[PDB]
Amino acid sequence: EQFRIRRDKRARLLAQGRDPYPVAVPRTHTLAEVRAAHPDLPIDTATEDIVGVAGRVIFARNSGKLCFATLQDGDGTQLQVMISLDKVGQAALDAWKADVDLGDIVYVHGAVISSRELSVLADCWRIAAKSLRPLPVAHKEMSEESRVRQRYVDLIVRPEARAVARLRIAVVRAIRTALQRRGFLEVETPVLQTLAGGAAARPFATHSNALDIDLYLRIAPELFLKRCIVGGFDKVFELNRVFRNEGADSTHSPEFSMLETYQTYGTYDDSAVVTRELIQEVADEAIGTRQLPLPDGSVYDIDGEWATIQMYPSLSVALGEEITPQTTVDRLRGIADSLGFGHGKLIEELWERTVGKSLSAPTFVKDFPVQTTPLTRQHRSIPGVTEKWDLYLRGIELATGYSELSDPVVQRERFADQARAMVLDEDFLAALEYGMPPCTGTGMGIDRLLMSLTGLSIRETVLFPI
Amino acid sequence: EQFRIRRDKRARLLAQGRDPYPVAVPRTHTLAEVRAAHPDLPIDTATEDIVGVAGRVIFARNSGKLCFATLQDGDGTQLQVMISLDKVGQAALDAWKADVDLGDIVYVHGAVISSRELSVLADCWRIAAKSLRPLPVAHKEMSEESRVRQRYVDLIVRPEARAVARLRIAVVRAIRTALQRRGFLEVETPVLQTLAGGAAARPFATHSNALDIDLYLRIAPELFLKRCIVGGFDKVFELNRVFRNEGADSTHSPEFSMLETYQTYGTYDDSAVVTRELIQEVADEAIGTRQLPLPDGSVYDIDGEWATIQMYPSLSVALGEEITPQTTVDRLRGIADSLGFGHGKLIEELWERTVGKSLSAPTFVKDFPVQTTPLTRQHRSIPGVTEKWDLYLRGIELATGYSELSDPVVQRERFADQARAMVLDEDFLAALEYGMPPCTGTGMGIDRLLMSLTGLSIRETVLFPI
Ligand SMILES: CCOc1nc(N)nc2c1C(=O)N(C1CCCCC1)C2
Ligand SMILES: CCOc1nc(N)nc2c1C(=O)N(C1CCCCC1)C2
Ligand SMILES: N[C@@H](CCCC[NH3+])C(=O)O
Ligand SMILES: N[C@@H](CCCC[NH3+])C(=O)O
Repeated sequence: EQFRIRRDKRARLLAQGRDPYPVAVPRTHTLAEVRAAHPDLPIDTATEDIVGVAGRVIFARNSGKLCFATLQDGDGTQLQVMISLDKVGQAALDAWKADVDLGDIVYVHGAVISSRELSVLADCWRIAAKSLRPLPVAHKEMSEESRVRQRYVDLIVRPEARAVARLRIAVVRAIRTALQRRGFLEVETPVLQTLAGGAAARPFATHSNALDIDLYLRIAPELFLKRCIVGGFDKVFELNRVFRNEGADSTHSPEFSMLETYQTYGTYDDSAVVTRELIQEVADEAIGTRQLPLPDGSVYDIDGEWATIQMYPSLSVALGEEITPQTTVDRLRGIADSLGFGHGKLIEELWERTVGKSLSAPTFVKDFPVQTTPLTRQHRSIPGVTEKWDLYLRGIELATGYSELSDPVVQRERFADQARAMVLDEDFLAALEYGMPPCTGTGMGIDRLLMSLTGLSIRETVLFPI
Repeated sequence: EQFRIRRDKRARLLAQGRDPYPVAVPRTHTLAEVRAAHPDLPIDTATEDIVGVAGRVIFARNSGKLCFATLQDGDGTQLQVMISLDKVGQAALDAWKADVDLGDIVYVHGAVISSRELSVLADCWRIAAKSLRPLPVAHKEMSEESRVRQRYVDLIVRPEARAVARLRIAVVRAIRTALQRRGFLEVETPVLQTLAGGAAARPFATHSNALDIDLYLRIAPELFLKRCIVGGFDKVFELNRVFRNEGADSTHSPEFSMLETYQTYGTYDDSAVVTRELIQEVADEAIGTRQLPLPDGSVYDIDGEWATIQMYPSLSVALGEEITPQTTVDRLRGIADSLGFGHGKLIEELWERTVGKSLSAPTFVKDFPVQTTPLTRQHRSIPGVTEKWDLYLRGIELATGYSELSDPVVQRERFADQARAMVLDEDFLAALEYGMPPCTGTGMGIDRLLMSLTGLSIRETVLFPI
C-alpha cells in the first residue's frame, strides 16, 4: 500500500520543480573518507572542513525543530546528518519531514562534527533518489530464497551480503594475480561451439539465424585451450563461465564460473603443487588466514603440506582386499551390492562412497581408472590408470589435474569407444596431430572454492542465480 | 599422403620402446632465457653453462656426420641445435635423421655455444611430440578464412598472429589495470536470463531441463549491472562476452567481448573523460605510443584532448537547416529521400550518413533523440534529447555512455511504448523503485577497440571465431 503514498511524493515533487532524480549532485567524499579523515575528533566539537556527502537514509528521528538521520553508503559505512531549522531552510525542515521516507538517497553538504557520534551539519541539502518501495526490516527475516530473487535489497539491508560479494571479487582478483606472477596469460576462447566438448555433460543448444544451424554453449574450454598450447602458448589460463545442462544441488549449478589452466613441460605432480599454492595464496590475500573459521565455530586448517593417496590402493585398504585395473565388474557390482554401468564408474563410486566421504583434511587422490578419463595421459608406469588427481577440500570436489593426453591416435580411440554408448571433434584431433607438447591442465570451481573456504552455500556465493 | 609416412614413424617408435609423447622432459630454460643470458658471446666460442631446452623443429639441414636444426619455441624465439655424431650417440644421428620430421617438438640438453648463430651442443636429446601433419610453408599463403579455421597453425607459422594474440591479452590486462587503479570492482552477472534485455537485439534462446522453460543468453549486462548500483556498489565494471542473434559483418559478430561500466555520482560528461583516459592509457601500456601506425603506412594520432559535437546541431549544419526534436518524420523522410520507421531512427541515420561517415579524428557526438535511448536520462535542460554519447574513433562506433535513467515511472513508460511495436522486466523496474543513485554507464567493444587501434579485421582480433 505505502507504495501509493510514495508515488505521490514523487508526483508532487515534479510539480514543484523539485528534482527527485537529479542528473548530478556534488558528492565530494564517501563516508569512509569522512571517517578516515577524522578518527578521534573530540566528541561534541566542530571542525570546519566542508564536504559533500550522499547515501541512504535508514535511521530517521523527526524531532521538532531538528531532525536526525543515519546515512549509510553502499559499502555500509554509516554517517549521521543533522537536518536543522537554524543553519538554513525552515522550509527545508518542512520538506525534509514531508518528503524524505526510508531507503531514500539524500545528499547533504556542510561542516563535519561529532555530537553527544560522527555527523555533518548541512548548509545545503537535496534528494538524489526517491524510493517507491520501503526496505523490509530484515526480520521480516527474508528467506534464503527471496534474498536471492532480490539481492539488491539484501546488499542494502544485510551486512554479510556486502562481505560475500566483496569476498568473491577479492578471491577472483587474488587468483588472476597469483597466475600472472607465474607468467600465465589469460586467453578468451569461444562460448558458442559447433559441438561442445571438454567434459561429460549435456550442453545447452540454441538456434542461429546467420548459419541456420544449432550451436552449443561450452561445457568446458579445455579443447580450445589445448589448441592454444599447440599454437605455442607456454602457460595459459581462462576464468569464465561454463554451462552444463543438468539439475541443481548444493555442489551443482547449470551455469557457474570455472578456472582452467595449462602449463607446458610439467605433470600432474607439478600442477597439484601450483594448485595448492594458489589456494593458500588466495585464502591469504582474501581471508587473511589459513586457519579458516566456519559457522560451526570450528576452524579448518589449510596450512602446511597436503596428503596424496592413490585411488586403487586407498580403496583396497578400505574394502579389505586388492582392487586393481584387473578386477571384473561382476566382482565390483557384488561389492557394490554388499554395501548399497562399468569398471571405471564402479571404482570411483566405491571409492567416493568409502574413502572420499570419510576424508576431512585436504587430500589429493590420484592415479585414476582409464575408462573415465578419456583426455588424460596413461600413467607412466602403472598400467590401467591415468595421471590425474581430484582435490577434496573440506569434503568438496574442488579441482582436478591431468598430465595431458597429447597423443592423437590414442586419443582418437578414447572417443571412438565413448561413442559406442558417430562424429567426433575432427579439428580438435587434427590439432593434436600438429603436435601438442607435454603439458598439465587443471580446473577449479570458483563457487566450490568459496564454499570449501567459508561453509557458504552455492546460492550465496553467486551474486545473481536462479 | 605424407600423413601416412608419419603415422608409421610413431608406430615404429612405440615398438622400440622409444617415447613419441613422454610424460615429462626436463626443460630448464625457454629459448628467450638462453638468449637473455648470453647476449654477446664471441661467436664460434663455447661456454659450459648447461641447459635443457625444447621446442619446434622448423629448419633442418641433415649434413652427413653432423645435422643442424632451428628450434623455435611457441613465442617464436629461435635457437639452433647441432645434432652431432661425436659428443654421444652415433645411433642418435641415425634416429635423429630417420625419426625427426618438420614441426616436431624436440628436447635437447647440453652446453650453449655460438658458431660461424646461437646454438646448443647436445649431450642428451629426445623427442617430446611427433607431428602427423607437416606445417604448410605459409606461402601456401593460407587464406584469411583458413587461418581462422586453423589458428593454432597460424600461431606457429605466422609471426603476426603471435603478436596479435599477445596484444589482445595485453589490452585486456591494461584495461583491468586501468579500472582497478580507479577503484572499480569487477562483478560477474548472469549469462542466462529469464528475459534478455539491456539493448536492442534478438537474443539466443535455449531450452532448460531443470526448469523446462526457455532461457535467454544475455545481449547485455546493463540491467543486472544497474541492480548492483542499487545494491550499493559505488563503481563497478564487467568484461565478458555478450551474444546478439544477428548477421556478421566487419563491425558485427554474434558473440563478442564487451566492457560495461557504472560509476555513481557522475554524468556522461564525467564518463567520456574516463573513457578517453582509459583508451589513451590502454594504447600506451599495450602499443607504446598514441601515434598509432596502420597498414597504410599512415599514423592516427589519438593524443591530446578530443572534440565533442552535438547530434541535432551538427546535423543541422550538414543539411543546411534547423533540425530539432520537433521536426516531423514526413519532413525527415523527404530529406532521407532527397539523399538516399520513425523520428529518432531518422535522426541518427541522417546524422550517421552525413556527419558520422565524414569524421576522421576522434569525436564524441552527444545529446541524442529520446526515441532511440529508452534507458538513458532525459537531458538536464535541452528538451527532447537524452544524455548519451557515441565515441567514433577512426570512423568506428567504439563506445557510448549515458547519464542513467534512474526514475522508475518514467522508465516504465519508455518500455510500455517500445512494446507497442506485453511483459516487461518487472524485477528490473522493482529495483529502480528501491532507489538507484545518480550514475553514468558506458560500454565498449574490445574488438572494435583493437580494430580502431590497429586497422585489423574483426576476424583477426579474436583467437577463435566462426
Ligand atoms: C557452483 C557449481 O559448480 C559446479 N556446478 C556443476 N554443475 N558442475 C560442476 C561444478 C564444479 O565446480 N565442477 C568441477 C569443477 C572443475 C573440477 C571438478 C569439479 C563440476
Ligand atoms: C566485434 C563485434 O562487436 C560487436 N558486434 C556486434 N554484433 N554488435 C556490436 C559490437 C560492438 O562493439 N557494439 C557496441 C559496443 C558497445 C558500444 C556501441 C557499439 C555493437
Ligand atoms: N575439463 C576439466 C577440467 C580440467 C582438467 C584438466 N585438463 C573438467 O571439466 O573437469
Ligand atoms: N548496454 C549498452 C552499453 C552501455 C551504455 C551505457 N549504459 C549497449 O549495449 O550499447
